[PDB]
Amino acid sequence: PELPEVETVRRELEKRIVGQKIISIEATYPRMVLTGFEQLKKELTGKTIQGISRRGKYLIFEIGDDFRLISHLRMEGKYRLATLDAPREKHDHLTMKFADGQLIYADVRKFGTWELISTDQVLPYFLKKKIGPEPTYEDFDEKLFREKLRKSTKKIKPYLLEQTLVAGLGNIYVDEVLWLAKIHPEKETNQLIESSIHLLHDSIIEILQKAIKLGGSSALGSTGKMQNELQVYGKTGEKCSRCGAEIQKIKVAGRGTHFCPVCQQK
DNA sequence: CTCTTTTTTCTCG
DNA sequence: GCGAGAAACAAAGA
Ligand SMILES: O=c1[nH]c(S)nc2[nH]cnc12
Repeated sequence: PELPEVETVRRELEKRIVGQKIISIEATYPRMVLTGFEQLKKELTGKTIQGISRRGKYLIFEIGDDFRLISHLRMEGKYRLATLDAPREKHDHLTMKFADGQLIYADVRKFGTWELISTDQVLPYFLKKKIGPEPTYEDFDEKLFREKLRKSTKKIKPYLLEQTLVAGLGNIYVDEVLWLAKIHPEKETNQLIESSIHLLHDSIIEILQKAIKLGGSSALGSTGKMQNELQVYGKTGEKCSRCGAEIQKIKVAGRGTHFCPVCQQK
């Protein structure tokens, strides 16, 4: 999941589980609770979910006044709301049981994580990760963006994927953003001119906000419609609608990369 | 059979 | 520090 999918999930969870008391917490895979499963179980049980927030691709459960549960879904994490008599499925790892249902976390690849953090430790937590600003006109300052790009010789695609320039892009939407802004994914950032940087900046906010509005690209968060709007990602060999040009796939710093070479030259 | 594909952290050199 | 890319892991596919 990338930011739009994670934001979709956050909204669905906000509608359903906020206000509910955690009756118990059970795990078949406690290793994904990085801060310690017994501790999390002991602290959160009996507490009421007060809210759900998000920061980049991180979910933040506000549980009680003093605790935050930071969940990351990584590559394949999925939440679903189920009745209490629901059977366990093969890649279900964690369950948060309420009086009238349960929240189950599943993850085929077991990459996803849970971290129990104090409320006053949430900002330090994200500072330590050097998470960049949220992809909004209010938070995503073009000038800071411009300066970070000029001071770096990194390739633009892997630099955007680092979460430090701006939070929330993953492989899908970075490919889409660079196509939209007509920038080659291997372009060194200190080579970008001001006008490209401006378009890139606006593109990042436009693509992500549109994907959020369409419910993301597609068990919560599975009814998204952004996958019909994708111009390049996963469309290797198809047309760019540029006079017969086709989408190429390459590897960039180990990641599959879809782009239109005709439109995205260095 | 083998190897490659599909977020963040970590290791290498 | 760098930057690339394998590994945490599973499953599918070539
Ligand atoms: O069909 C098109 N062909 C080309 S070469 N460029 C375009 N820009 C928008 N549509 C087109």
